[PDB]
Amino acid sequence: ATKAVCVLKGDGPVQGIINFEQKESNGPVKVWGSIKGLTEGLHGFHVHEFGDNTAGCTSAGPHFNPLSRKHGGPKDEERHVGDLGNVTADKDGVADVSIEDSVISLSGDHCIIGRTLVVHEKADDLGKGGNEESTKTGNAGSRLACGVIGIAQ
Amino acid sequence: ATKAVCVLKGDGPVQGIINFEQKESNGPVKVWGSIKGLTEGLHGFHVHEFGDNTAGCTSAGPHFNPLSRKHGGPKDEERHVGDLGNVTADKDGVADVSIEDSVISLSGDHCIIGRTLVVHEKADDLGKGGNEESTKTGNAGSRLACGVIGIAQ
Ligand SMILES: *Sc1ccccc1C(=O)Nc1ccccc1
Ligand SMILES: *Sc1ccccc1C(=O)Nc1ccccc1
Ligand SMILES: [Zn+2]
Ligand SMILES: [Zn+2]
Ligand SMILES: [Zn+2]
Ligand SMILES: [Zn+2]
Repeated sequence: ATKAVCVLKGDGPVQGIINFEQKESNGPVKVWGSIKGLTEGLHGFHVHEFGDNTAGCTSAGPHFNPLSRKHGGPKDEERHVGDLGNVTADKDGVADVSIEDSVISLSGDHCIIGRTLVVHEKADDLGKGGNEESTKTGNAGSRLACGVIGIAQ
Repeated sequence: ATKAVCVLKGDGPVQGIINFEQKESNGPVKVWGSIKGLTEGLHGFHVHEFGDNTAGCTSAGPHFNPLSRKHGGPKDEERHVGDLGNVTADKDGVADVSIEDSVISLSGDHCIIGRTLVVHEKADDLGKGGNEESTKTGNAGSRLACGVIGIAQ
């Protein structure tokens, strides 16, 4: 199995820890952890292309999209590799993350190691927002916290 | 060419930006950037195995050593892949980093993307300290700052 991890930090209250595990080469990736300091509701959750946090989350670039598709939700055929949908924060501002995804990987060209995980201010509309931006970014607003996805033991 | 980047953060503030560039997979990696907030002199400079900064630099694990060798300096045949020697801070506490290394890579099993770059409190003795620890860690003392090495544009 391969494992990865990411510490989410930003300029404000949002912080988190996210773990990734992939038992088989080309098998699904389990994503789990916790994010706090969020407003209650849905928050866009994306792998962005660059693991460049030199200017914070703004240096991370666009959604990780090695297969040149439009933006969608994780259960859509038409999605970016980095489109992990939304995490859900409760009224305490805590998101307990538990995702299984078949498109991201921890090896090869769908590999997300060395890229940036970002949690957003607003909900990702999953390409169903009714404007042009919806099928590019999902209209998820500001980047509240991010980190580089690293190899874990 | 492949490019990578790392933001080093640690108390001081010890803060740095380190860039990596490799023109072909068979080529050396150019490592350049700046680290500030250091004491004047030599500071050990290592790629540690895990890109895990969940508990700060301590979670990064040992020196990246995929070939099961002893610790050395960068110009030694007997070294860890992660053994980048020392950076040098001036009397303003600034290390201007300029290294070319032939052993680290931005691809393959010597790949350092997704691992942790660490700058240390003391000088790396490069395996020439005269105790057992010298040929494992180089006696470079505490981890001052670190970050996960990410893919850059
Ligand atoms: S997982 C990963 C993360 C960042 C850069 C490269 C990789 C990677 O595993 N790439 C591979 C491509 C082709 C064959 C093996 C590995
Ligand atoms: S470059 C990289 C970054 C993060 C995880 C894995 C890799 C990688 O490509 N590793 C390889 C090991 C052995 C053979 C090919 C690739
Ligand atoms: Zn995003
Ligand atoms: Zn997207
Ligand atoms: Zn070290
Ligand atoms: Zn070493």
